[PDB]
Amino acid sequence: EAGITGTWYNQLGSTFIVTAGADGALTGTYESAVGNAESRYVLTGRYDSAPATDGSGTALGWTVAWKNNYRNAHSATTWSGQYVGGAEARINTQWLLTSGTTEANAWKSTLVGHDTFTKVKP
Amino acid sequence: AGITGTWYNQLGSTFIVTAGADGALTGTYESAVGNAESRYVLTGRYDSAPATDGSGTALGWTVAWKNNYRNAHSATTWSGQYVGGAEARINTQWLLTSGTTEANAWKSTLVGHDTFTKVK
Amino acid sequence: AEAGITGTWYNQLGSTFIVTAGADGALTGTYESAVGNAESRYVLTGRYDSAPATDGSGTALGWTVAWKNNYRNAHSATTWSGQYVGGAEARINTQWLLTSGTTEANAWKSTLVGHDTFTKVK
Amino acid sequence: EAGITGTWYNQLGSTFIVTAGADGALTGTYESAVGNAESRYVLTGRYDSAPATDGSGTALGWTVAWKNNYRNAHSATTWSGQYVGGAEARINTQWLLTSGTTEANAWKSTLVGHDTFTKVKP
Ligand SMILES: O=C(O)CCCC[C@H]1[C@H]2NC(=O)N[C@H]2C[S@@]1=O
Ligand SMILES: O=C(O)CCCC[C@H]1[C@H]2NC(=O)N[C@H]2C[S@@]1=O
Ligand SMILES: O=C(O)CCCC[C@@H]1SC[C@@H]2NC(=O)N[C@@H]21
Ligand SMILES: O=C(O)CCCC[C@@H]1SC[C@@H]2NC(=O)N[C@@H]21
Repeated sequence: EAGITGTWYNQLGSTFIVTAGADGALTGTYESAVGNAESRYVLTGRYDSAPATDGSGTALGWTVAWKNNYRNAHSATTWSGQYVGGAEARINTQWLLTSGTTEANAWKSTLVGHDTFTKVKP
Repeated sequence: AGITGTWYNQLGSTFIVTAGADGALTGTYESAVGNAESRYVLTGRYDSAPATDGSGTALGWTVAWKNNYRNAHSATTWSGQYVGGAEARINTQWLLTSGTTEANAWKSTLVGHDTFTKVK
Repeated sequence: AEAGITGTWYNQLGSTFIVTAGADGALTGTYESAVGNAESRYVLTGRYDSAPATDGSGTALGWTVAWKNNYRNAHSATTWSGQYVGGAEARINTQWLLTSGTTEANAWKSTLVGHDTFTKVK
Repeated sequence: EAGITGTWYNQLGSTFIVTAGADGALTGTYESAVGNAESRYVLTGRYDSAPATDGSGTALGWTVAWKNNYRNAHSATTWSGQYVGGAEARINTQWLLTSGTTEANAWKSTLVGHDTFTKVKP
């Protein structure tokens, strides 16, 4: 909720800096430790601003297009996942990284993986 | 943009989007299926300087399935590419994550693929 | 059993899937890809629901190819997970995961994801 | 032939018992700790029987159809991933669980997740 805003780090050492707005907006920057990336990229996404009463995770997702002032990878990643708060707060995601490709190469356009974000660098 | 406009997928969902000069996607999504009614806000990003060698334009966007009427406690992200020209298409794969208790997290996420066209 | 599975199938990429469905759930056959790091036929094995529902629902199944044969070794494996539907427009509708062997540093980009639809003609 | 051969457990406590044959076969049983499943199910799959020698993992995949003598969930899972040997040996996977569905429900036929296996008995 409010618990989402701030800096998060994944298992690769990437840095996810986000603000969760009152009704569901996510805005911030992403800096990847790997791949065809340097410095920060804009991200935007959405989260459930009124998660379930049973303490289920807070669903959210966000997108990075891998273009910034320094570099353009011609690709975009979406992370889809859920935030869980508490002493071991986490954002558990799966992601789809699509590169722009010709139609013939479209079958190999999309990588899939999973990132776990924590409040401390692993 | 190119990307800007009203799109429909194979399910009959409606994707109304505007592509900004800064790489932003903004608009609304209305799903023909699932735990959804009416329009939901979406935001996303696209490559605003794509390759000129015939490649598609990479993009993605998110919907959290809460609006003024309903809350599914879930979010879909679509990742894909825009292919322009006479019969422009957006081809995607998506991940739908539901918020879940710890016991149910293994089954939190559905995966699929949606193809969008501007044909009503 | 689901006798409708056994035979030759073709996907939208021009690949050929030749399979035998055993009475109690075995899939065995060969796969020839029209794309990627692949030449000639590769062994496949998998499983299917040999007593599917009779309400018109599909028959769940999946199979694996490791991309090594007598000609070539791509150091990768693909699994297709999907469902068979019979009738006049019989199809096997799948999603797949193609994992390459990688070093630990490159494991984040080990897996491609996509979808293939197999039909009895094309 | 085999590092891969053995009894493995994932983060859910599920048990994967596998034999890796000299030419690329995987056979064994799977018991899920979760879902519409009880006791053991047959699996088959394939792995790269001549992996790279540069420190890369060994690609593999396998399928379970969730029908056995006790229960039938009309579903199948495939795991695609790689085996990383040494200490601590691990098989890192992503999986697709497809249920047989009507055409109207096919959009929600397939779950996706990731399982990591080790030889450590919970
Ligand atoms: O190589 C590219 O096309 C851009 C960089 C992609 C970095 C990926 C990698 N970094 C990260 O923090 N999680 C994974 C998923 S993100 O697509
Ligand atoms: O490049 C490789 O590593 C081996 C060949 C992969 C071919 C892929 C491609 N061919 C096909 O019929 N469907 C898709 C998914 S399979 O992983
Ligand atoms: O059921 C839910 O949790 C919310 C609605 C989900 C609808 C999904 S999003 C992916 C797919 N494409 C669509 O247009 N609708 C379904
Ligand atoms: O519920 C079903 O349809 C059958 C059981 C599915 C269990 C899944 S397979 C992927 C994940 N890993 C496991 O060890 N169990 C769950």
